[PDB]
Amino acid sequence: GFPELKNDTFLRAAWGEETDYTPVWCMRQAGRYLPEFRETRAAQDFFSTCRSPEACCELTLQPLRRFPLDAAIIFSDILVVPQALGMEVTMVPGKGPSFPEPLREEQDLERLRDPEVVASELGYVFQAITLTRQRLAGRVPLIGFAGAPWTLMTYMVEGGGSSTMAQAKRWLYQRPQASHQLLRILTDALVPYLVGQVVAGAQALQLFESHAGHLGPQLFNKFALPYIRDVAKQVKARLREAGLAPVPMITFAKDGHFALEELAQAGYEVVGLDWTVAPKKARECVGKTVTLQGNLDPCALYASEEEIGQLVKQMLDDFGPHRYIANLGHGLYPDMDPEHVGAFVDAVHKHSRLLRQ
Amino acid sequence: GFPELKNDTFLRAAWGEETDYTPVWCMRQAGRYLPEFRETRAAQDFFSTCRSPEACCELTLQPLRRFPLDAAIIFSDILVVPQALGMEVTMVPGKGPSFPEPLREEQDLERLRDPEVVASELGYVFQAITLTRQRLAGRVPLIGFAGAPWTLMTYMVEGGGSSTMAQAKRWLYQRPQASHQLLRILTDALVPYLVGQVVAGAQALQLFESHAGHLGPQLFNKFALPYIRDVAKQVKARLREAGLAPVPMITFAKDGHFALEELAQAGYEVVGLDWTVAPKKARECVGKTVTLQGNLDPCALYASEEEIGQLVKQMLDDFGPHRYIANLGHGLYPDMDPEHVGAFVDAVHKHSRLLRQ
Repeated sequence: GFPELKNDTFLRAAWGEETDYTPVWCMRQAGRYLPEFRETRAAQDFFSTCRSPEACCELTLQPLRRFPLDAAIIFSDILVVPQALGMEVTMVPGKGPSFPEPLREEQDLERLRDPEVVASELGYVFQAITLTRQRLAGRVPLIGFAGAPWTLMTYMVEGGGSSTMAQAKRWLYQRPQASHQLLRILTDALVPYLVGQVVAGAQALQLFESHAGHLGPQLFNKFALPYIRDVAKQVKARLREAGLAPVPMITFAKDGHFALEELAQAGYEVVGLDWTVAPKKARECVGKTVTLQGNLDPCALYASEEEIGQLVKQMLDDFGPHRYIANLGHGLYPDMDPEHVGAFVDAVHKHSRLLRQ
Repeated sequence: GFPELKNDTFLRAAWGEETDYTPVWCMRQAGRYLPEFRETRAAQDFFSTCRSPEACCELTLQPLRRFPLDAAIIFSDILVVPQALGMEVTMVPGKGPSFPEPLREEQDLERLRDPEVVASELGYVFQAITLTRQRLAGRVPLIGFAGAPWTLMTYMVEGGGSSTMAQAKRWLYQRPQASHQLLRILTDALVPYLVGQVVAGAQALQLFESHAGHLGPQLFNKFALPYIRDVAKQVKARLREAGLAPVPMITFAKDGHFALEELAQAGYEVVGLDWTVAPKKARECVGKTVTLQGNLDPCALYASEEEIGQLVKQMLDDFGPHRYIANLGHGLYPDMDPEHVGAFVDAVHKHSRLLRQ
């Protein structure tokens, strides 16, 4: 019972269909690079201006007021899942995302909630999704999301960011059983969470495996890939059994060049790419079935609007007009110019039409 | 006038020749994972126990006393070059490597020394190399090293580590001219420094492009690759003109999967690989001319000695007995077990012989 979708270009491209132009959106489009974002977020702490449906809806809508983006992504945080699982977060302005008491011993898994009860703990996200879907009034599709099991595990074990994931990877090598146990707990929580996002109104889903690069092919296929496959399989099944139509699912593995081939067979309609993988080579790895997403170096936006136009033109030529959704290789950075983001969006639309006409 | 080399396996493998077994060494073999390393380094600050020839020689020799490594690498720091260029470092125990006053404006380049005078500022490194070469008494070859121009630039602009290199990459996009100027200054300083290391006794050289991954193919070919090529070209030329025999040169580009093909044509005998690139695929990218180096996930050493043996066996099978030097995909970590490092070394020797016999 939601408004009928007016612009569905992003969805058609996601399913592999031909479109009049290439649809585009930006990871972190609702982010600190927007002055209005900082003001709204300054209402209260992170997990308060995030637990408010109206606040998330407003943040989600802000970028769409500045740029004709072909999709909106619900504003939230990947860390909401580990939190709903029972872990305490202490979001500070300096460090940012942080778990003061990380998982380090196998025994630490005992403090986690049964993954079956996580969806009920994340009701505020569902409310924000329904509210945003209503307010968007069918302008463009609404993307729902969550972090992949491995990536969520790294935050839970490391306690935050890391340039090596040494503690998390030590778990994989020294505690393989406990690692699989944690990864399964995360999977069993993500499935009902993602299904709930669609029930609440999400029209597409993206699984963020932001810390894929720290693993090599072998560890990835052993600890990340199985669960990435399981998420898509179980979400699709539960949606069908509930009488709902499955939505297109995207798998983004940052620094996951080595896993592109497996990811194209993981049960996702779209495979997101970071900027280090050449578009043509990515096309080779994935095949001709799946849709590819993104890829411009987010830092490319520091260049002039004219230079951004040329970089976008070159990117579109490599990807080709078929099975492609434009985006950056990673999320927008806090110090980027909103005007340069607009130039990126406008360039994709302009050149994608010229590439067709 | 140095001792004649007894075990030259690493050098023969470096030039592409067949060997009785696969030679092996570890990046950071002289590192905090060794108790004896912490004690020696605790003599004074970083740039004091580093400016002492006897101290560096001792640190270089420590790992060789524990393991039958096929090469030794002089103990030093990649940051010695920017320092010799005129930048002040404030090495603290918490943060580690740091420039309190980083380069941020083009005008900041004016405080740097003429690259022609850098080698004279790095005499202590040359003294340590000669001393180590003498004390090694020809047991195994001595590797000299330096950081690549782009990687050195990131430290100079960022002021230290970074997960995005946003400031350094902003220089590439907004200040392309100043970026090329800085990269050229770094190249003109590295050449005489590396040549001096060989004159002092280095038998091989490795250029560390540790921050290659932050750049995509386009930026890499524009700002990193040209200078990487220039270093090898000019070092070889200066060595020949001085009557010395050029030494085998290694190019290590961490997270540089996208540049393996160009790197194999950059004028280096060896191309070092991080653990995310599958050996067979790396072989495809580089060709059949160059020698490949390393690759085991340093974190693999957290696994049991028996498991490490199996992981090593699998790695050697993928690489094959020809044109290969075993090593890790990156430097050893501070919390790793010296006994596990020994197991890595022993496994390479054992399995490489079985792979031949």
